[PDB]
Amino acid sequence: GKLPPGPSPLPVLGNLLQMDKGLLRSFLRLREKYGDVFTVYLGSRPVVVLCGTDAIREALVDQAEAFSGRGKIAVVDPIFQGYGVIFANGERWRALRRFSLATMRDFMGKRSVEERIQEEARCLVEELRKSKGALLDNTLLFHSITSNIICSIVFGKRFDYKDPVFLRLLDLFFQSFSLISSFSSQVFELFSGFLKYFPGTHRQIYRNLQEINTFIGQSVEKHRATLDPSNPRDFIDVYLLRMEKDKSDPSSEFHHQNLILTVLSLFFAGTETTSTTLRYGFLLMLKYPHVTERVQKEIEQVIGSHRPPALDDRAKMPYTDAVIHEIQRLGDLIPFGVPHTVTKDTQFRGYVIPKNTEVFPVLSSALHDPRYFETPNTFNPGHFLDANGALKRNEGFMPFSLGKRICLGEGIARTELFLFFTTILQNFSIASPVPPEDIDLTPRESGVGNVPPSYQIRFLARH
Ligand code: HEM
Ligand SMILES: OC[C@H]1O[C@H](O[C@H]2[C@H](O)[C@@H](O)[C@H](OCCCCCC3CCCCC3)O[C@@H]2CO)[C@H](O)[C@@H](O)[C@@H]1O
Ligand SMILES: CCOC(=O)C1=C(COCCN)NC(C)=C(C(=O)OC)[C@H]1c1ccccc1Cl
Ligand SMILES: CCOC(=O)C1=C(COCCN)NC(C)=C(C(=O)OC)[C@H]1c1ccccc1Cl
Repeated sequence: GKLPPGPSPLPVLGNLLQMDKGLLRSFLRLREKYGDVFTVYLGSRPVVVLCGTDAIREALVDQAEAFSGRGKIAVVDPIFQGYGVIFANGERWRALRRFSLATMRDFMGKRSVEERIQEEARCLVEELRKSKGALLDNTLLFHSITSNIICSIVFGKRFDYKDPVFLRLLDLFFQSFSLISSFSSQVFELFSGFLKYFPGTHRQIYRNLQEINTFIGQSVEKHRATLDPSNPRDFIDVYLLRMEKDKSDPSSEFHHQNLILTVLSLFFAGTETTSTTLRYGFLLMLKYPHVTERVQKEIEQVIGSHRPPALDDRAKMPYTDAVIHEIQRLGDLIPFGVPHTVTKDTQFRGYVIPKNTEVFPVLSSALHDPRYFETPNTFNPGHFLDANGALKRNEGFMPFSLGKRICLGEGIARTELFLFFTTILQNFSIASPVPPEDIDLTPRESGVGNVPPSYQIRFLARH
């Protein structure tokens, strides 16, 4: 009728009995029948699925405001309750977002995000030197360094990598991601009005997250008791000042609740995905030693062996830059996008999408678009190099998404990827027990997060 066309749904279950192995391949078969915009019933509610670069741009870019709503994730909603950037809607979201930009684009205290990442990179190198070339799983370290960048921005400090209190909270935090992406939580996302009365992963997510909130909560009180309003140290200080100022407005959103959850929001948006992109990139660098060998020769040409890599070096390193883009593209770590909603009844391609309908923008269908990518299932830095060896970007490259919800941390993310990759490869070459030809790139869990398989790697200190 009005909604976009899609397969006919059963009553309670919607189109689930007809869905899968992987949702991505179902969406992909459904696109083959119904085209680039279609309706699927994942449970009783309808979801509009945007496939292809085009549909996604028309929605999120041309009718941006309409498509700037955030879809609820019920597994973590009883913790978040729509606080924090990545979870907020309407005026709360606008204000939280403008404030974060007005804030994190101002690094109150004196040291920049870039300098902090360079410092984390130095600490990483020294720590990896201690391994002496022994086989390791880099999961823990890569979680630790990206957490550390958020800790630095929000709490004004980093943690040592063997800090066992930090590691205990870190284990809890990232276990909450393994759990949110489990079947038991998928089923929960569909039947939460019922299963919330039973035992399950949701009770474990809740407890793990509330335990982290407790420590965030204690850090806020410590910041307040130690505050110098003339020299804010970090995000929390700046936010505490803004609470006072707006103290006389009860339409103001700048309260204690919003602060704990926004902080936990930033860890949640800012760590796992970046960490996993790093872990994926090093899997590709083992798989293709010639690429890693060329990135090293670019590092030596432009940077040298001595001084630390800096962000201005990127513009002079189009090859390494193209390798990073291509790790993000092939890596495809958020394949279905993060769910949106429409904020009003919305006309779109002759269809009507009623307010608050959920919408999935399937970024994967853009990252693999054969219009923009000659060989989409194969690792190829060439995708982002022109005939003169300079970097090119095209409209298929939308790993951070688009429009009003575009990744708030994009520039930080790319700085992390750039400085972590080059400062590591400047100092270490790499070797694994599995030869390149036997290395498998196929995601071990292809859900909302597309996880690379576990592997072991050596970091061999250079010259
Ligand atoms: C490789 C790393 C990252 C990738 C690929 C990534 C990608 C994304 C994507 C796809 C979204 C969804 C946008 C949408 O709703 O359409 C997102 C949202 C977001 N990202 Fe990132 N992100 C990354 C790292 C970060 C970092 C380092 C931060 C900084 C803390 C960050 C902060 C956020 C925030 C706050 C949102 C929610 C924005 C909103 O709803 O307004 N992300 N990110
Ligand atoms: O007696 C004082 C104790 O406190 C010290 O450190 C604090 C630090 O000062 C304090 O900054 C820290 O709080 C961190 C709170 C939030 C943790 C956030 C994230 C960490 C990892 C990824 C997501 C969660 O917790 C530690 C303990 O609560 C140390 O933890 C202990 O060595 C010591 O015993
Ligand atoms: C078969 C289940 O897929 C869904 O319908 C989802 C949905 C379904 O909710 C539909 C709400 N109208 N929501 C979420 C949150 C998803 C997710 O795993 O985040 C935890 C996705 C999702 C869940 C499991 C596996 C893949 C995806 Cl994309
Ligand atoms: C909507 C809040 O969820 C997030 O913020 C998440 C994010 C937020 O950070 C993403 C990058 N900005 N990252 C990851 C990894 C998620 C995940 O489930 O991994 C298991 C997701 C997530 C991504 C897509 C769909 C559902 C979820 Cl729970």
